[PDB]
Amino acid sequence: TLSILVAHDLQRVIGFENQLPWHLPNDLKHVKKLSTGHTLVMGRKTFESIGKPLPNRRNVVLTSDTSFNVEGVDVIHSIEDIYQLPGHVFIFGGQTLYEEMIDKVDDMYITVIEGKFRGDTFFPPYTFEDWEVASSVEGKLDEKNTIPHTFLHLIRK
Ligand SMILES: NC(=O)C1=CN([C@@H]2O[C@H](COP(=O)(O)OP(=O)(O)OC[C@H]3O[C@@H](n4cnc5c(N)ncnc54)[C@H](OP(=O)(O)O)[C@@H]3O)[C@@H](O)[C@H]2O)C=CC1
Ligand SMILES: COc1cc(-c2cc(C)cc(C)c2)cc([C@@H](C)C#Cc2c(C)nc(N)nc2N)c1
Repeated sequence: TLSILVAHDLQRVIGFENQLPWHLPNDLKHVKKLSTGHTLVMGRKTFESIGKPLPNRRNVVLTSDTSFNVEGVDVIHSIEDIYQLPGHVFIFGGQTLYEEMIDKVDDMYITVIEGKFRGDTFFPPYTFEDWEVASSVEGKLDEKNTIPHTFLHLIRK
């Protein structure tokens, strides 16, 4: 299975200057629960904003750099190598990868942040006329999670 895993706001912002615009601990639990024991595929810039691989799952980084080597990170060099990865594979970022993958994915796991942030990175446009709502669950507000957010699981028509 090939899925997108993404958090984006009301205008589809996903990033500002190598950072997530928002601080949402609930969405990071959701990412852990969802992708533990599986594979995360990310572009080189996404990997570098994080800085280390996330424990307890395959970290796959797409890049053209033949020197690129990091402990605990497998490297791929074309979009086509993604389809050769065994298991449940989550496209984890960033903008350019989503742009390349959005038409090919089975499945989308979207956290909609009900806010409007300044950003420089965006998730590509999409219509619900292409996606069925498998589930929509409101995240719970908090001292720690202070921004409204909804977990969507969309599957392609
Ligand atoms: N929520 C998120 O996922 C977050 C993402 N971002 C940001 O996304 C921003 C914009 O960069 P963006 O390009 O969208 O991010 P990516 O993470 O997708 O990194 C882009 C790089 O991925 C590699 N890549 C993508 N497609 C291919 C391909 N088909 N073949 C070979 N290599 C490929 C290239 O790496 P290379 O040049 O090494 O070959 C490319 O330059 C960055 O500033 C990053 O910080 C910021 C915060 C959060
Ligand atoms: C700038 O710093 C970053 C840190 C992390 C990160 C670091 C640790 C230690 C754990 C976790 C779970 C995430 C991830 C990202 C980027 C790659 C992301 C993301 C993303 C999110 C947060 N939510 C959903 N739903 N999908 C997504 N693709 C950027």
